[PDB]
Order: sequence, then structure tokens, then C-alpha cells
Amino acid sequence: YVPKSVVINPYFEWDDEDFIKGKKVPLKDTVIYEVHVKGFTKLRLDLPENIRGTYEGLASEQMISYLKDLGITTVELMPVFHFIDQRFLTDKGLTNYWGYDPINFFSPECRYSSTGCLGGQVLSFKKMVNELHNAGIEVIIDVV
Amino acid sequence: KFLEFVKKMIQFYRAHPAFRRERYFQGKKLFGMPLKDVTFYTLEGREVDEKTWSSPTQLVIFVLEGSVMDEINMYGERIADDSFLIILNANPNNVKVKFPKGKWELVISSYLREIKPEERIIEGEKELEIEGRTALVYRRIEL
Amino acid sequence: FFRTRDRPLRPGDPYPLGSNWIEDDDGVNFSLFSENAEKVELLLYSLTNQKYPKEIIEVKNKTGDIWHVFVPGLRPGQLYAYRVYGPYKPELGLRFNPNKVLIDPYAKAINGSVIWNDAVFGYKIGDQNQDLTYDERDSGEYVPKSVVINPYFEWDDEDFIKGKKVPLKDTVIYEVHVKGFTKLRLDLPENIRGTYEGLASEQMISYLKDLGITTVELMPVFHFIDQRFLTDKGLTNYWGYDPINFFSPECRYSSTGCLGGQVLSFKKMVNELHNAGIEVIIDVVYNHTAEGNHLGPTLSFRGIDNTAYYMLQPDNKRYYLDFTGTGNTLNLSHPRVIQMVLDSLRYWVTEMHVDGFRFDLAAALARELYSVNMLNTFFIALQQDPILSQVKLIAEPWDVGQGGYQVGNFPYQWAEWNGKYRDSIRRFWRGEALPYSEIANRLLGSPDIYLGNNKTPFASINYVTSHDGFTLEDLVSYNQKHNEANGFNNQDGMNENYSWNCGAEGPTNDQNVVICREKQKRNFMITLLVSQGTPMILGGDELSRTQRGNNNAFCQDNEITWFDWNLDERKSKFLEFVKKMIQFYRAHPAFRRERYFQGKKLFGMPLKDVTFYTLEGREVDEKTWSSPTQLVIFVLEGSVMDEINMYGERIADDSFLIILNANPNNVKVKFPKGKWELVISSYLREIKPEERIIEGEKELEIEGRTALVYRRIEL
Amino acid sequence: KFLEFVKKMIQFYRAHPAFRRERYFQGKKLFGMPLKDVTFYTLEGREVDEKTWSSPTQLVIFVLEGSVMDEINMYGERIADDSFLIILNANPNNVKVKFPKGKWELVISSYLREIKPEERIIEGEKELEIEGRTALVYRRIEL
Amino acid sequence: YNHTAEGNHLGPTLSFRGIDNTAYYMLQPDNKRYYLDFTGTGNTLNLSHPRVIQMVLDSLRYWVTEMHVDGFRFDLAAALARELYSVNMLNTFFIALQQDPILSQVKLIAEPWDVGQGGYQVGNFPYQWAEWNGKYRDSIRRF
Ligand SMILES: *[C@@H]1O[C@H](CO)[C@@H](O[C@H]2O[C@H](C)[C@@H](N[C@H]3CC(CO)[C@@H](O)[C@H](O)[C@H]3O)[C@H](O)[C@H]2O)[C@H](O)[C@H]1O
Ligand SMILES: *[C@@H]1O[C@H](CO)[C@@H](O[C@H]2O[C@H](C)[C@@H](N[C@H]3CC(CO)[C@@H](O)[C@H](O)[C@H]3O)[C@H](O)[C@H]2O)[C@H](O)[C@H]1O
Ligand SMILES: OC[C@H]1O[C@H](O)[C@H](O)[C@@H](O)[C@@H]1O
Ligand SMILES: OC[C@H]1O[C@H](O)[C@H](O)[C@@H](O)[C@@H]1O
Ligand SMILES: OC[C@H]1O[C@H](O)[C@H](O)[C@@H](O)[C@@H]1O
Ligand SMILES: OC[C@H]1O[C@H](O)[C@H](O)[C@@H](O)[C@@H]1O
Repeated sequence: YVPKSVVINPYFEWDDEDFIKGKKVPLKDTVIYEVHVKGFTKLRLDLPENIRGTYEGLASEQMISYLKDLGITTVELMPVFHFIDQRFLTDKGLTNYWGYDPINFFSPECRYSSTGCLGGQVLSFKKMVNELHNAGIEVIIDVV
Repeated sequence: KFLEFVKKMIQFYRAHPAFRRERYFQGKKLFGMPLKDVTFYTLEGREVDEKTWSSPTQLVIFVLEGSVMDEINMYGERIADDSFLIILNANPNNVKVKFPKGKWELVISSYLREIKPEERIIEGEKELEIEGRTALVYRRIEL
Repeated sequence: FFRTRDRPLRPGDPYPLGSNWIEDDDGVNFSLFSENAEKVELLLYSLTNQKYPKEIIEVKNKTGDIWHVFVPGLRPGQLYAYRVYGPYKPELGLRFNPNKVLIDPYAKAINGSVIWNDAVFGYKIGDQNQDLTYDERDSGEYVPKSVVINPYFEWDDEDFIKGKKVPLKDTVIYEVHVKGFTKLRLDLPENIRGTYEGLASEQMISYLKDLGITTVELMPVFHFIDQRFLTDKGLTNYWGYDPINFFSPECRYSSTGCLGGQVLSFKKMVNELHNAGIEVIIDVVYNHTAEGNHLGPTLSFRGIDNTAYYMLQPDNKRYYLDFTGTGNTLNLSHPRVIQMVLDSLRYWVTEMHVDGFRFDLAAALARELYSVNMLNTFFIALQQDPILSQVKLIAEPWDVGQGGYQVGNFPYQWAEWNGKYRDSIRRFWRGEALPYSEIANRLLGSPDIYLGNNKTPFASINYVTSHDGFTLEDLVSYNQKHNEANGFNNQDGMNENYSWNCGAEGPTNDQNVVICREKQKRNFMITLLVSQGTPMILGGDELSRTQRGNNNAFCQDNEITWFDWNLDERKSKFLEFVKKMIQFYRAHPAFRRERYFQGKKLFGMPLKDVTFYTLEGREVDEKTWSSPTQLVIFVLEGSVMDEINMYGERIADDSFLIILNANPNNVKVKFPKGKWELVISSYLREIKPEERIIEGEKELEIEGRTALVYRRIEL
Repeated sequence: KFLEFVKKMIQFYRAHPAFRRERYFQGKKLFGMPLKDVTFYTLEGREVDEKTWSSPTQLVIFVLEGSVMDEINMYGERIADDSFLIILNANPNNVKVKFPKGKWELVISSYLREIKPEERIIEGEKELEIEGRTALVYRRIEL
Repeated sequence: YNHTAEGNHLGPTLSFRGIDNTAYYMLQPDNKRYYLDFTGTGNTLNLSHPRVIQMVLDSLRYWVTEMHVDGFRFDLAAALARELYSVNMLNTFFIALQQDPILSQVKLIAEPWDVGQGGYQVGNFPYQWAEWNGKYRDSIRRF
């Protein structure tokens, strides 16, 4: 019944990475944009389904362009620590949508990964941050 | 049409240092200028006093002196902006505010209606009516 | 209700000109020259909506005569265009129309083309005071938008070809139309047919590698517009010789299109070519624009700053000096225009990795006000430039204006198109008898033309055919020009085509005719590829390409100009001939020379490096040399050449004997001493077993219209 | 002593953006501020009128308004400085000068003697004796 | 760049005079045995020749990319604009220099004149060009 832990290959090429590292958004000109990875883009038929409401969906041209337009500088994602659906929510045909119930502190929630679930959640995440930084956008994660 | 409003508001915030500050406003004149970096007025035309400052209200009105700011960048330059006049009216009814000296082009508001052609400037300490639940920002273009 | 200053901005930089994705400051830097404008507006558009500005920024900073702004948040891909305000006074040259949306003359990508519409003209069209009037219809929705780009491209295998490449001296040029090349090549999947990507495909790369050419000269690939008068005829600008921007590659050749993908699609093509050991020379139009004269549209330069850019009637300044014959001529005297042209050249060199340029209507670049000057500013700057001093420069040595015939007059480092060569050689085989001189000279790299200026046979670009005029097929397939499909009542195209039908006009069945044509084709081909200098093949003549006697198919974007790859016996058996001829030229130094032949014995040898004989067996004399002829015959002494390589070795070849007979009738030539195996000819028939050697000063009969090369294997 | 002085003076130049300008002072106010970025005065308070701008002079005096300059760094920030009051008496004799309104502080002069304590701070349109061949820079601490 | 140590005629023959005398030096157009002297040092380099112009520009680029100099102050800069007999500030040399990728980024200061006739060229210099202000020098001295 309990999911299994996955050993991973931590190698990821942060192309264009390193330069944003560097006189970025100071707190003083920052404008924060609190987003739910899924809710962001679930109903965005603008993208092909199956990246709707995932990381990959969040860091797409379409979306990146939106945020760039909107004019926000940093995005604060809701909890992305792998979390569980409380039973009392399950027994009601319900789910933990917000995610504020972490079970592990190092793994990104699998239910947002387009690639899933086996190692692809962390790969899918890194690309998203990479993609964002390339666009001059900070990332702040809600942390439980 | 609101999306458009949030976009333009954000751009406003970003284009203006007098709102992205690393230091607080004190209530005084700095650098030997004849103005305050900030000033809180009453509903006519009047700097706030110890009593009006403690007593409640639904109408806030305040002036930020772009030029007399104590904001320094990382290169040791001080950092002028423009002088603004923010008029916040939460009063359910309308009110009549008296503008402080100088001349005051309109920039932004709550009004969803065609901005009356007599609201787009204010001169000479004269005054103007403001529908309840309304926010207005003004830019002094001459003092 | 905001201001131009409630939007986050920076003052930006005057340099470079154009728009620059500055990764580090997450924004774009917009630079635009104009010394006459009173105000400038940056117009930002979006993918979807292109009828109106998404946003309007006013360029408020200006260092000297250069307005500059930096908008945060803009990245690559962002569409933009320019409004320019200023004085409108067509009497004085001032033609500012801020209603007219303009293209950034420094754009490296341009979105669509122009949707033709009166509103793009900035005078009232139907008005009686044409071009004196001031039309104030917004034209945004019709003019394509400039695209900001990401210049990063990984030139894999790039850097090494950079490096002892094709010297002008062993070069063999192949003039091609990117589209026409490969439109009718079902060998590739469609949608790269007639694009860059199509040009640099395995299939094609292998073709060129086979054919044996070393460098390819692409027709104009500067983003260009279709003249309205061509549009209003259901027609197109197929050739492209009407540029509107000097930095952007034409979108109509990009497979990826059109948004940034034209320049990406181009770079890959050059990359792909270099990997195959192939140079790239682009046809370049710098002498005129697509804005034509007055009455013409207002798209780019006319709006931004008309006083510059454009040569104006100095007494009027309302009309345009036109030495190009296309309505206007670029003011190559204004510092900013000289910079733009030069930038463009450097841009296409260091950025797009071009290897050389063929300048169209060169002379137009050496114009001051009414006079030609091969020593104008522009040329001298071009000559001292560290980057450009290294690339191949080739010239159409003439413009159309008065006194614009500049053959032999271009500064060193320039090769010029030899129009003497083409005309003469064409009239020689035709049948005409020219003085033995006028042809021997041609055959020897036109020393008379170029040796008076310290140039070498390199500088002479020899060619029989070209995009201008007939094809090689239609050069032996016609006497007059059949350009009725152009829709100018056949009132365009050169009248003198120095051509001949071989006794007809158009396609034929008469075998005696076809045979003639097939012969001549090989007479031409033997010549070009045996004359000193640098030979140019017209792309397709190895396919016997036909334009149905259209000698001016500039607007024919169709089957008329399409490459036809369907090869029967005849068409293909010739392909084989061009291949073997080219290989011959390449395998033999005695034809790829850095020095001219003098007429003497060198290095203490008993022979001449060259020798011109008569019809029997006899060195030419002062009189026979000046008197006409239709039979040229000459010996090149491989061994007694003054050719040194870069390592200081002199360079033997074999001794040849070229016999050119343009005489319509047969003749009997007496072979000079020694023994003379046959190699190549015009004969389509089984080579007679008594023609395959000649000994002992004896003699042989030669059918008229026939070329023969011989190799002395014993003396 | 001179070496030292040149040092201190170069250090001053480079401290204050009002002198390392990228654009020219205009003769007028700016950014809707009362004070004008640059002003010239005469012996007495009255601003340099017309014929006084043409007629010769052995005495120059002018006030730079650091807080109302049209100066923008490469980041789109208006710069500001201090407000300074230059006195250039090239005249060989002494002269009395009337400071403009504010309250001023002595920053540097060409005086080799110790500066009298009543030159260190001028106030309220007050007057000051200026020896001939003497140059003085002043900062307005209050207004 | 404006003149050589080979003086006029009667001068020595060391370098240019000897390599090409019709190329490097502005010769009296009526004589060509005498040297046009706009510098006062015997001779004048003629930056109207394609190879002369190339050498000066080569040199400039050499000291920049090779010696990592940050800019030049040209001595008698005006004599560099003499092309024919007069100062054309629109000459080939200056134009090539303006459009040059490398020299485009460096500093270019000028002695804005020469000893020549009508050589005084204060303020007429191309942009990015700065000028030694001779009028300042004098005015301030006299003040
Ligand atoms: C060298 O440069 C030439 C001019 O740019 C090229 O010209 C060829 O293409 C031109 C568009 C064409 N223009 C004229 C056509 C006609 C009638 O035939 C008129 O109606 C137009 O107004 C003219 O502009 C030239 O005739 C044609 O030769 C040349 O191909 C390049 O190699
Ligand atoms: C600018 O350029 C000037 C000339 O190159 C410089 O000139 C200074 O040095 C020169 C060598 C000197 N030459 C003359 C001296 C005299 C008499 O004093 C004559 O006998 C010579 O024949 C002259 O050539 C100049 O007088 C001197 O000012 C200047 O310093 C540079 O800034
Ligand atoms: O004026 C234009 C003409 O100039 C020269 O005569 C060229 O040789 C010719 O080909 C061209 O058409
Ligand atoms: O003006 C054009 C003519 O100039 C010269 O006479 C050339 O020799 C000739 O070939 C050319 O057609
Ligand atoms: O001709 C050269 C002279 O020109 C001017 O008179 C300058 O003021 C002077 O300093 C310079 O030496
Ligand atoms: O002798 C020096 C003077 O020479 C000329 O007259 C100049 O025009 C002048 O500005 C300069 O002061």
C-alpha cells in the first residue's frame, strides 16, 4: 500500500543556469505571485493536456509569456513536498489539493510530474526552474 | 478589462522607486530641502496633528516627495522620484478634499467611468469632490 | 490613464544599431538612427494581434543622431516596429509620416511581407498632387513586424574550415536560386523544397559534391518585397533584387518560418555546406531599395530619415537620383549609410558565416552626385577593414547611369564579372569573326582589361550564361527573347542576346538541329572551362535548364524557372560532360593560374609558356593577330609556367593544344611538332580512330563549330 | 599642504553627481519642484537679471539644486545630489555677499588662514565678507 | 598622426619619404616638390590616401586590441581632417573611424585645431569625440 522510495541520478544540466546568479531580484523591487502548480494550468487548453496542471505546464512558453506580461518577478509555488491525502478526505471522495501535509521533505510531489513519478518528478521540476530563470523569474516554494 | 488594470498598476509600482524603498519614510525635511519626504493631510487641506492622527477615519491622504527621499542605490547615488499625492477614500459617501499647493495631473483611479475632464488636473490649493469608495493617485507637475 | 514614465525603462545604448537581446539585464536594447526625426515611438506587438501596438513606448533618449531605449522584460521573439515623426515637405525632401509604421532597418528577422494597400504610401494615391500630399491612414496592419532574435548558434565543425579554403584561383562558381534549386525536387519531402534547409540537404550537398563545384553563389537573400505592379498582375518578385532590409534573410525561403527561424534556418545551411567543404557567396543589393522613387511606398528608410539613405536631385530634393533603374539609389555618401552597409557586410560575415559577396550593379556604390569614383569613402573603408579584407569581393562592374561602365576599375581584392568575355565568346561561336586578339585575350583571362590595374586572372569572372539573360539551353535555342509571360507586352529584357537558334526558334524535332545545339553547348562548356580566370556555372545548365526563351524571368516564380530534375538521355548525358570538364579544369594548374602567360621562353627553356598558331602551322604575326578569325589555336606549356605555390615551388603541368573552330564550315589544321593524344571535344559522334593521335606536324580535318583539346605526350 | 588639498578636492568632485553630469543644467525648475536646478546670483540676493548676464563681472555666484537635476543612470534612476552654493570672487578687493534664503554650511574654500567660525554657517539672507581672489563652496543644510 | 619627423624637403630620408613620397605626404599640388605644412613641423600626412588612412586606423586598432589602450587624445586633430586644402570634418578617415567596430568603443579626445589656415575647429568634431576646451583654459585664467 505504501509507495516505494526511488534512488535517483542527480545529474542535471542547468543550461543558462549559472549566470542568473548574480544581481537578481532584490526583495525591494520584488512582486510576488502565489500559484498552485496544478490549478495554474489544468484548465489551460492552450497547452496540450498532460502538462496541464504540472510543473512542465507551469514553465511553458504560453505561461512564461503570461507571467512576463503580467509583470511579476517571482513566483511562490504552493507546497510541492510529496504529500499524502488524509484518509478522512479520501473517505469523502475528496483530495488534499493544497498539499500542506508533507510526508517527505526532499521529494517533489509526484502528482504534478508530467514524466511521472519514477524519477521524472525531480527531472520535471528542475527543467521548470531552469526555464523560469532563463526568463528572469525567481522561485519561492511554500514549505511545511 | 481588470487584468489590464493589474498589469498597468504593477508596471506603475515597478517604474517608481518611491514605492520600492530600502528605508522607511521619516516625517521631516532631508538634505536641506524645503519639503517633507512624506506628509499626511486632512480632508481639507491640512497637515495631521497629534489628535487627528490618533482619531479614526475613512479618508487617508498623503504626499510622497520623490526628490527628498533618503534612498541610496548600491553605487551610493541618492534616488529621486516624482512627487505623488495618494487620496484614499473608504467613506461610503462622497467627500470634498482640498489639494495642497501646486499642480496635480491625474494618474490612475478607481473610477470605471469616463474621467471627468475637470478631474484630470488640480491647481492652486483648490478642491474636488470624490465619490465614496475611491482611490486616486496624483503627480505634481508644478509647484 | 498613465504616462510614458509610469513604465519601467532604461536609457539604453546607441550601439549596436537595431535591437539586442541583453540576457543579463533581462531586456532588449532598441537603437535607431535618425538625424532628422523630431520624435520616435517604439511599437510592441504580440503574436496574435498585429493590427495594433500591444504597447507604445516613446524613445526619449538620443545620443547624437541615435535614439535609444531599453525595455525590461522583452526577450527574443518579440515583434516590434517604428513610428517616426518629423517635418513633412516633399518639396524639400522631408517625407515624415508618423501614421506610417516603419521597419527597423537593422532587424535581423522580418515577420511577413507587405499586404499591398493604398495606406502604405504616406501620400494620397488617387490624388492629383501625388506624393506632394499627406495621407494619414494608419498602415500598421499591412506592414510586417521586425523580430528581436537570439543570435546564439552553435557552429559545430564550424571553426576549422577557417583555414586554407578555396582560393579564388581554383574556385568554380555555381549560381543558384535557393527556391528554384529544389522546389521540383520530390527527392526531398516537400516543405523544404525551395528553402535554405532544402539547399543544404544530403541529396543536394551530394549533388554539388558530385558536380564538382567549390563555391555556391545564392541569389538575393536579403528580405525583399514584391513590387505592387508585379502583384497587380498575379505575379511575384522571384529573383529578389528588391531588398527592404539588409540584415534579415528572406522569410519566403525559411522552412521553420518566419519568426526567427529564417536566420536559424540559414545558419544551419551554411554550417551544413562548410562541413562539406563548400564556400558561400551571396548576391548583394546595396545600390537601391524596394521603396522605389516618389509615388512609391513608405516602409522603412523613407520614413525614418529620407534626407539620408537616398540620393536626391540636389536642385529639387523632391525626386530621386536613379542610377540603378529601380526608382531610387542608396546614398553611399552618408556616414550612417556607409556604416549600415558595412555593418551588414560584417554581420553576414562573422554572424551568418558568408564567405563572399557578389555586388549587384556595383558602380552604383561608387556614385557621389552625378559622377563615379572608385575611390569614394565607402570602398576605402571596406578596403581597410580587418574582417572584410579577408572575404571574397565580386562586382557587377557597371550601373545603368551615364558613365557607369567600370570594368577594370575596382580596387584590388575585387573580382569583377567579365561582360567582355561573355559577349565576345558568345559572338565567337555564334559565327561572328573577331580579331584573333579579341579572343586570345579573352581565352587568357583578359590581361588587357585587368593587367592595367595590377590585378590577376582571378579578378576575371568568366561566364557564358547567367540569371541575367538566356540560359545555356536557350542561348542555343533562340534568336529573340520571349518574355511575354512577364506581362510587359514583351517590352523588357536585353534585345541583343548574341544568340542563335541553330536554325529555328523554340523546341524542335529536327535531329540536325538538336545535334547543333548539343555541340554548341559543349563548345561553350569547353571554352569557359579552359579559359584563364575564374569560371562561373549558371545553376542548372548542367541540366540544360530552360526558361522557354524568357531572358528576363525575374518575376517568374513557377515552372519556368523551377529546376527540372527529370533527365532523359540527352539532358543527362550532358550533365556527365560538365562533370568531366570541371574535373579536367580542376586537375590541371595550367588553367588555375595566379599569374598571366607572357609570350616568351622562361627559366631558360626552349619553349614558350604559350603560343598562338594559325590554321596551318604557324605562329601568329602582328597582322594576323589584329585581323579577325573564327579559328583559334594555342599551346600552353605546362612545364614552362611561372606559377609558384605558397611554398615557393614552381608548378609544372602537361602541354596542351586547344583548337577552337567557330567557322561554320570545316577546316584543315596543321599540328605543330610532336605527338598529340586526344582529350575532350565537341564531337557527339564516335571519335574517328584517326583523330585520337597526331604526329609529325601533319594535319587533320575539323567540322565547323567544334572544340578540341590535345595533350602532347612526346616532342 | 597643496597635495593634500588637491586630493581632498578631487575626492569631492567624484563624491557628488551634480558635477559629473551627463546632461546640461536648464535655467528652469524640473519635476514639478519649486527650486530650479541651477541659479546664478549677484552680490545681493536678487537673481541674475538680463543686462547683468551680459555686463562684465569679477564675481560669480550660483546654486546647484542637487535634488532637481535631470540626471539618469544606466538603470533609469534619477540621481539627486546635495544642493551647493558656489562663490567665485576673482575681484582683488574684498566684497560682501548676501546668501539666498536657506541655512548654509562651509564645505571648502581657498582660504589659507583658519576659517573664522562665523563663516562656517550662514543663515537667513545674512551677509559675509569675502576677501579678493577667493573661491567658496557651500551646502544648504536647511531651508 | 598628423605629421612625421621627416620634416619638409631638406629633411632626412628615413621611412616614408623613401618608401613612397607621393603617397604619405601632402604635397603642394602645383609643385609636389614642396610639402604642404598644416602642422608647423615641416610636413603633413595626407589622410586622403587609402593606404595612409589604413595605416593610421591599423595603428589605432593595434594599440587598442594589442596594447590594451583605452583611448587616444589626438594632437592637432584638425590637421587630420585636412583633405584637399581645408578642414572637411566629413572626411574618409573620420568616417571609417566612426563605423569601426573596435574603435567604436574607445575614447577619442582632440586638440580641436592646428597651426593651419582656418584650422581652429573647436566644437566641430564628430561625436564620441571629446575636445580640449581651449576657451575654458583661457577664460578661467583671465577671470
Ligand atoms: C542587378 O540589379 C538589377 C536592378 O536591381 C536587377 O534587375 C532585374 O530586376 C528588376 C526588378 C527589373 N526592374 C525593371 C522592370 C520593369 C520592366 O521590365 C519596370 O516596370 C520596373 O519599374 C523596373 O524597375 C530589371 O529590369 C531586371 O533586369 C538585376 O537582375 C541584378 O542582377
Ligand atoms: C601638439 O603638436 C605639436 C607639434 O607636433 C607639439 O609641438 C611642440 O614640439 C615641437 C617639436 C615644437 N616644434 C617647433 C620648434 C621650433 C622653435 O621653437 C622650430 O625650430 C621647429 O622647426 C618647430 O617644429 C613646437 O614648437 C612645440 O610646441 C605640441 O606640444 C603638441 O601638443
Ligand atoms: O546600362 C546597363 C548596361 O550596362 C553595361 O553596358 C552592361 O555591359 C550591360 O549588360 C548593362 O545592361
Ligand atoms: O558603354 C558600354 C561599353 O563600354 C566600352 O566601350 C566596352 O568596351 C563595351 O564592351 C561596353 O559595351
Ligand atoms: O595654432 C595653434 C594654436 O591655436 C589657438 O591659438 C590655441 O588657443 C593655441 O593654444 C594653439 O597653440
Ligand atoms: O590666436 C588665437 C585665436 O585664433 C583664431 O582667431 C580663433 O578663431 C580664436 O578662437 C583663437 O582664440
